[PDB]
Amino acid sequence: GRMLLDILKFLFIYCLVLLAFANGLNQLYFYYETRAIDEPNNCKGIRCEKQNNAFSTLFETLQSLFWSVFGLLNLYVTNVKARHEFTEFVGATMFGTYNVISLVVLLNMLIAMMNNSYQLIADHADIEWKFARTKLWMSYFDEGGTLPPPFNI
Amino acid sequence: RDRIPLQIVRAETELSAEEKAFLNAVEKGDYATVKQALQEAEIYYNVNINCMDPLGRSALLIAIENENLEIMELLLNHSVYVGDALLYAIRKEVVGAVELLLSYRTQFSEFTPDITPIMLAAHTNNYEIIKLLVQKRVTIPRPHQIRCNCVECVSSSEVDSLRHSRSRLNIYKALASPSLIALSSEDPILTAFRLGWELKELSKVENEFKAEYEELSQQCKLFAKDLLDQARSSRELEIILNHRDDHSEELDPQKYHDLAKLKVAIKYHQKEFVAQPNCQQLLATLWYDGFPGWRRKHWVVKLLTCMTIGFLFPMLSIAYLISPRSNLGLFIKKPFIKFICHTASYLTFLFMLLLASQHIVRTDLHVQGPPPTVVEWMILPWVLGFIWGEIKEMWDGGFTEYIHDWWNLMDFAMNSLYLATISLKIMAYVKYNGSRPREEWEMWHPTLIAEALFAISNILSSLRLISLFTANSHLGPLQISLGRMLLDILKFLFIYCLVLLAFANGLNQLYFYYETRAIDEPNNCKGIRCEKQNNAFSTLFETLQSLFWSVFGLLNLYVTNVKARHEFTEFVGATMFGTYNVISLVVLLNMLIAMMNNSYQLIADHADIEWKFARTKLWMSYFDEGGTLPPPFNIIPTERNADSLIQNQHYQEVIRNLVKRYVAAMIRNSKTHEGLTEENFKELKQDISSFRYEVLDLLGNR
Amino acid sequence: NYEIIKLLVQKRVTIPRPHQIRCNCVECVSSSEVDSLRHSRSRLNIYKALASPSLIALSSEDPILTAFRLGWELKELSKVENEFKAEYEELSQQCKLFAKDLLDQARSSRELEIILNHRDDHSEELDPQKYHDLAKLKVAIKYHQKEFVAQPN
Amino acid sequence: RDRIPLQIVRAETELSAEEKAFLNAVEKGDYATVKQALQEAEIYYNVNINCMDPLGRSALLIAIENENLEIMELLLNHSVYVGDALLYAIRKEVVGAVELLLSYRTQFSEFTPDITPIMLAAHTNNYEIIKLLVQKRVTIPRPHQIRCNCVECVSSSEVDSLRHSRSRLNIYKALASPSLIALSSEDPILTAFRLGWELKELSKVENEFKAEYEELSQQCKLFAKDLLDQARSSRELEIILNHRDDHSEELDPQKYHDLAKLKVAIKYHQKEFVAQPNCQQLLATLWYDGFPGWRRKHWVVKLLTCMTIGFLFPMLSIAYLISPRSNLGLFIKKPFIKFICHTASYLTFLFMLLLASQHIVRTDLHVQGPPPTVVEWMILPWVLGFIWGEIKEMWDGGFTEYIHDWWNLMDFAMNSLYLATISLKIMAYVKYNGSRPREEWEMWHPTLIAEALFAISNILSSLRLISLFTANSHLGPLQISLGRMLLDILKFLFIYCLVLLAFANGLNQLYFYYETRAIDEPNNCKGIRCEKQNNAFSTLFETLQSLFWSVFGLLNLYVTNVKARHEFTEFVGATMFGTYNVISLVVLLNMLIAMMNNSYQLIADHADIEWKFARTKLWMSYFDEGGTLPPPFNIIPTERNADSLIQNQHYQEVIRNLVKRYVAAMIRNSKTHEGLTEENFKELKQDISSFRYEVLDLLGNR
Amino acid sequence: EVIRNLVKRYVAAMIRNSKTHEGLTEENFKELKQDISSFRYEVLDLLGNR
Ligand SMILES: Cn1c(=O)n(CCCO)c(=O)c2c1nc(OC1CC(C)(C)N(O)C(C)(C)C1)n2Cc1ccc(Cl)cc1
Ligand SMILES: Cn1c(=O)n(CCCO)c(=O)c2c1nc(OC1CC(C)(C)N(O)C(C)(C)C1)n2Cc1ccc(Cl)cc1
Ligand SMILES: Cn1c(=O)n(CCCO)c(=O)c2c1nc(OC1CC(C)(C)N(O)C(C)(C)C1)n2Cc1ccc(Cl)cc1
Ligand SMILES: CC(C)CCC[C@@H](C)[C@H]1CC[C@H]2[C@@H]3CC=C4C[C@@H](OC(=O)CCC(=O)O)CC[C@]4(C)[C@H]3CC[C@]12C
Ligand SMILES: CC(C)CCC[C@@H](C)[C@H]1CC[C@H]2[C@@H]3CC=C4C[C@@H](OC(=O)CCC(=O)O)CC[C@]4(C)[C@H]3CC[C@]12C
Ligand SMILES: [Ca+2]
Ligand SMILES: [Ca+2]
Repeated sequence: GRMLLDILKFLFIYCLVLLAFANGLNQLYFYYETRAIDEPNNCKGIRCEKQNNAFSTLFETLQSLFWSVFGLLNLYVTNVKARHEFTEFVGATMFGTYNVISLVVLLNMLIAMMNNSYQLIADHADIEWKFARTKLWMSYFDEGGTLPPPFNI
Repeated sequence: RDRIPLQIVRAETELSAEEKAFLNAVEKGDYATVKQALQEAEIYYNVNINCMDPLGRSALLIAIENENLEIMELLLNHSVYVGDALLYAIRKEVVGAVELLLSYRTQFSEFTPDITPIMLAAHTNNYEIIKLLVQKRVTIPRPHQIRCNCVECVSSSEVDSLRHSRSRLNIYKALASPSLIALSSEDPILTAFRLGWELKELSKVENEFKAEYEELSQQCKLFAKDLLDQARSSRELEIILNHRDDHSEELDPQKYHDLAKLKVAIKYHQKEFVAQPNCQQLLATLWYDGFPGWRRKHWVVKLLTCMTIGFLFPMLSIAYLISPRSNLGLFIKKPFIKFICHTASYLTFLFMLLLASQHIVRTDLHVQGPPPTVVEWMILPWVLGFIWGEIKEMWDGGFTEYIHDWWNLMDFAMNSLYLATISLKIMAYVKYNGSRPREEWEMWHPTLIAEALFAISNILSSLRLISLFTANSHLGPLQISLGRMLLDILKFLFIYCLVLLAFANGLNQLYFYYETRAIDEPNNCKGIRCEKQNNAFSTLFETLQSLFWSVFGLLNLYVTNVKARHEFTEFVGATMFGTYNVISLVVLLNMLIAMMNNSYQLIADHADIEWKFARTKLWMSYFDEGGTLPPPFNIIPTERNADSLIQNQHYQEVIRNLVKRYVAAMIRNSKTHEGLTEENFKELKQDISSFRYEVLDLLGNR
Repeated sequence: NYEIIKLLVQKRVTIPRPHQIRCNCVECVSSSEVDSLRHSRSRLNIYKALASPSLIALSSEDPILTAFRLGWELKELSKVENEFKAEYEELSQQCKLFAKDLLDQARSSRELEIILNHRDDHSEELDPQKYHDLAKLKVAIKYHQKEFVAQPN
Repeated sequence: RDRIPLQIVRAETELSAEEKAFLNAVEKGDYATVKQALQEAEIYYNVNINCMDPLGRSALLIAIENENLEIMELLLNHSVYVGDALLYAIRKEVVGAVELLLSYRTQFSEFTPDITPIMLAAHTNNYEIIKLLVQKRVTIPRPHQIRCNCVECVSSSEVDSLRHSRSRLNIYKALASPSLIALSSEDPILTAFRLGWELKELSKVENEFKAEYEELSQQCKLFAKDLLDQARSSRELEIILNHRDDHSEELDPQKYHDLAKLKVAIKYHQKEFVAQPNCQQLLATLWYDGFPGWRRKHWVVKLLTCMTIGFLFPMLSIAYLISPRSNLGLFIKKPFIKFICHTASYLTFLFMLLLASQHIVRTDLHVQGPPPTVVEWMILPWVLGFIWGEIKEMWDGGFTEYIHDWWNLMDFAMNSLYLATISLKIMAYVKYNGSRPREEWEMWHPTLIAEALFAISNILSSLRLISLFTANSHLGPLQISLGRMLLDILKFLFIYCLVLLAFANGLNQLYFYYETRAIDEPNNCKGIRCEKQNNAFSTLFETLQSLFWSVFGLLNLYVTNVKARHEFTEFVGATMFGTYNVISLVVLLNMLIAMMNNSYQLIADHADIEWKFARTKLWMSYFDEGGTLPPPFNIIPTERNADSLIQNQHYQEVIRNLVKRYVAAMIRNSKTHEGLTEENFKELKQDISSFRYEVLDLLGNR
Repeated sequence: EVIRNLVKRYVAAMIRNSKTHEGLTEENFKELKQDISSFRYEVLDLLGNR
């Protein structure tokens, strides 16, 4: 729980990166949005068996970039029906650049910072835990909440 | 053959037994015995007063070694050979012995031939001894510039490179001595700034002795920081930081005009000097000019204040034009208020970038040369201000310094892409006059290119916001540390680049025979971006992309199969792909993690000073009154030596007090810092021995 | 130095009382106007004297309570006065150590019971539903005296 | 109210001015002044000889403080109050003062009431002072057992828990003193073994003071190791390591019967003692009995030699059965030779496991009750030997000690699975007497269960080989360190298990409404192991598997959709899955990496000593005569007081010399180990002051 | 009463803990040297047959 405060700071930089690339990808792909009736099985989005419309809207784009962190977004979502070769390559390069920044650079930077921060936290773990356990114990010394929730009403 | 006989291989001349006892008396402190032996040496001529043990230490060196001044005079009175005794006395740091040797008037030495009494005294950093020598009109050779091709510099390195390098380092060790700088430097702070900067550059040219020069440079930086630590009042700090070394060159208006010495420290990269708490405290007062109690305010009132100022940025900008001298027109000039207004004027620009794709008009997807939309028109004035502001710096700051900042590279690319989008949009508007279905557009249609260029600029514009993390106490230190880790990562990418090319060449060499046509692929799609990936290694360009995507696991294994089903070829190609995965994902990826962890540990101990230096540069960029208006509004159209002489007199008085306090503190800090050594124990023992012999001498008839 | 401090205290000496951290009085504002550097250094010098374990042991009616409050006040000061945060954090740590070291000198369970159950003249009304004892231990928890609470005894 | 008035809150009784000067004379070393003041106080009664300085130090304590023995006798001769002076003299460690106080023989004290002169002397670990007190018939209280419920232990704990805990720790600090053990222990090595082991157990029960007891235990382990370091010949080392503390055991002919003290050290976990280089060197000589020059041989001849003996294991085992006394029948008894034969006999078993699936007989996949094949028949004797060997440890080693070793848990599971396979195979052979297509077999067909159980045993059998890495110098240290990291990882899996259950419950609670039938799924396949994954969160059991597989990225995103296409439900379920991925893969996974990196750094400190201890246990298991035959061949069917007294006499003589050498070394190591303190500077200053005053008594003129 | 005893024990321990600091400085060497010099001068001042 002491390592979570440091992790939260790093999540500020990643959010800026996610928004920067989400805006760029949506700005490029929103022209080619298709309708659900025109998709196989009538399913629209990235939660379909055949993912589509990954970057059609900003809300959808943010989810697509989130899921690519875990490798659940297929590469073929960067293609459009009209097969505009230059547009598809540019969109795939934005997606590729985002993957490098988030998974090769930012992910490892968080690991390095976590390792350094855990070393400092580890030398005060005993005193910190004992203080926490003392608060836990003292909350049961009082005779106010003796009855558990089932019987306290 | 079963025993190793040991003998003296390089034998020196042996010392007589009479001399052995004579030297033992000097070590014991036996003044009476030494005096008599000297008396005998004047008549008998049996013992050699100038006798030296193979170690080279004569009686004079032994007398200096024990700090026994009374005996040393005894030997000096007897005309003993001096030679290099002054250097030994200076090294021992015995003020009494140095004065005696100064008042007095193929051998082996412990010092190189280039060492002089003044240079060695500066190496020891002894204020008292350095003052004694400087009072006797001493000088030190001036080292030539680092990149010098004169006859002396070239010839000296030709005759003896080893001696030439050592002589130069000895001179710089003396010049970098804090005691010498405090004593002989007219402006010790400026001297430490320039000397430390020069040493850092020398540590790069002199690859072999980089560590030595880097320690001297660090020593100069510490001295300037420690001098500033001795300031005792705000008036003293103001005098030091606002001092201008020269006044002849005219100072152009529109600039801050103050903190001249602080700006010099920033130019020389004096991070410790800039990060000094008293210097930082003064800067915060100027930065928060309109908020006397900013630090005392709750984090909620601070946030509420920021939003109110930001939403009012359009109104404050208008006031600065309509009535610059009015009460409202002066708020924008406060550095922190101006910073919020610029940030607000940039957040509005980024918000409109989102609105570019949030609004869609049906039937407008097919206009080949569409004119600017509503959002584009509002964005246009912002872009012109951004381009105008960047050119305003190229003609003002200079080409050289601009490119050094990495954030300026992103500003140049962002503005170039925005200019290309506008020109491309104009060509499409003129070349086409109707609407055609987008499916029939060519690959390089101008409208398609403009849309791609515009989208790339949007990513760069959003990423620019990260530079604002420097202003925050929580995010700034982390953001600065992250940028320091990127240079180490860039070196690692060199090894991975060669690995990627090596395997890309091998895989393409194996698979290019089996390239197929798009007409023969399902859905008529060729490449790895299709639903059914194919032709992964058909061409070198495609192969490089396939290996890049496999780093993230987005390349399926079945791409290693060919239609003809050549079993041996497919297995070899899959083994190349497998070997590449092992090298890049199991070995190289983990090596980068290990290297990053080690490098972050070192960076973490200097994060505070590095961030404060970065934030100081951010603050100072808003002190000037040049770029007050944010981008949206920045395009709308007898004898005067008395002041300089007095300003210099006050600076000299403050410098005099700072040196006095610093010298006392350093003399104080030595007596309570380090423990004893054998030299102290030997000296204490000799004191008792000398006292014992002298007391025993007062006796009767023997 | 305990011996020297006793000599001076016996001669009717006094120390200036520092104003609260968030003070807007004429003296605090005016002094910070004429000389901010001297004002900051003067305040730190006073707190260095007040945080001295020897002075607290000699002149404090309740040294344990004084160390609790003084150390807590210094921790808050290290936030407002961020330029000299390290100096104030070291003083706060020094106060925490003194209270813990005083508790280390207890030689019997009766002595420990007396110290930990002491009420600083509360009077007032105590809730029967609450826990009556360990008044000083609860004060230590309130001031975040983790080393004091984690003491083995 | 703007000033804090400082006053003495707890004021003590003031000391008169006459007493203040009297104490100053003692500190100065002024013997003459002290003598007059004491003599004057015998008549005038103006000064108090026992003047209690508020600090509690009287003149006697000041005299002891400066080690001024002559003055000490001056005050003692005057009948000054002694009180607790002996403890102060003992703490100062001044032998002269201690003898003086011993010879003649509520106030504030610096010592708790339980401290006695002998206990405090042992705390200081001063051999000379401890000998003086022990010679005067002193005793120390015996601490009760760790878990004692007697009236005294319970009453003391309730009466004063704080004092009871402190008293017990003080006693153990005295008993753990190396000087006291060397002086008063009949068998110092055995005493250090038991005392250190007892302290380690106490550090767990008394968890509040765990660090204190762990340091005492480490101190006992070091003392035994340091005693062994003083051995100067192989004969001395042999006597120490082969000493039997007690007799009448009658031993066991199957047992090794030698290295009795080494076995005791292993039992008490004396890793440093076992890892001593001289102890290790002796063990290697026994381990390599048949190879006098094993270390001098090239790594190729070693490897070539190992294969030769390994391939010859079948006939070496036969020779030991036919002619045990023959030349060839004695080779198998050498520990290293026996280890290779057992390893070879196990590698053969693993090779046959591979052959189980390498031979496939067409038309034999449908026999319901098939009999054992060729490979199975050969494997059978190996399995019976393995089961027989493990049961042989039940009756020999005992139930309790077997379960301690984690490798025995894998041996038990492996043998149980093999037994279940044999019984299941027998039932199928008897129940079914024909052939039937395997497609119609039921889910729980006995033949199918036997095949699964057999395959699981094969994995466990192969993993057993990892335990052989301990014998290698390169792999053993790493394998041991890896096993030490598994206990820290197991704690982490507790937090992940809670997270997995929390999200599994939430996801199943949301998706169980939309469960579909296998008939309605494509290919009639239901679950996440189908080509088109479905019903991922239909049941709790399925949900747990789905979340497990998503850790490796094997669960597709489309499993979050339901047939009815309830948009809000699908988004909520996908957000639960997304939140779980963040917590487990971005947060918890990295936290484990950080924890592992920190724990591995500490483990690497003791890798060598830990591996050597593990390898010693491996070697000793082959010294015995019991399990000589590998599993394949292991199933085929007066008065000694005089000899024990001499063995004890030799041990005592060696122990006497080891203590003498150890005591001198420790007395030697102190005079060069630690630097000077303030007490040394004060002592030196007082010496000069005393000399100055004494000399000044004889004033020739004034 | 308890506070009084705790302070007495604490003060003694801190005064004790400094004398065993295990360190020396130049100011101690200077003081020790000066003691011998002062003693030497005082003894020498009482000269005999001049
Ligand atoms: C960001 N990025 C990307 O988006 N794609 C997908 C494009 C659309 O499919 C790529 O293929 C792509 C790419 N960075 C690429 O190389 C970089 C990769 C990283 C890890 C940053 N290091 O280490 C260096 C050494 C700088 C090489 N490559 C592969 C590539 C290289 C040359 C050529 Cl000519 C073609 C492809
Ligand atoms: C590079 N490489 C590869 O390309 N393939 C794909 C071939 C085409 O499908 C493989 O299967 C393949 C492979 N390295 C393999 O083992 C290595 C893996 C690493 C991580 C380098 N360590 O740890 C060692 C211990 C050296 C084993 N194996 C598996 C394998 C092993 C034996 C046999 Cl007989 C067959 C396969
Ligand atoms: C848990 N989680 C998730 O389940 N999904 C899938 C939903 C169903 O598809 C998401 O898309 C999703 C998500 N956390 C998201 O951002 C998080 C990412 C992390 C690194 C955890 N940091 O630190 C914070 C600051 C908490 C933001 N995003 C992306 C997103 C963002 C905004 C919007 Cl409006 C829409 C999506
Ligand atoms: C509307 C879309 C385009 C997103 C806009 C971006 C904002 C969500 C964030 C991203 C980074 C933020 C900035 C990050 C850092 C700072 C420095 C911060 O500095 C201070 O004045 C506080 C210093 C301190 O308290 O130590 C003020 C807010 C600001 C400009 C933040 C303002 C809000 C920003 C621009
Ligand atoms: C699944 C099976 C069929 C394949 C694996 C078996 C062998 C390829 C390897 C795996 C581990 C090896 C063992 C690992 C460690 C050792 C200890 C090693 O010890 C020594 O005698 C050398 C000590 C040193 O030189 O320091 C001797 C070989 C041996 C038994 C090795 C023998 C060969 C083994 C069994
Ligand atoms: Ca710029
Ligand atoms: Ca076993």
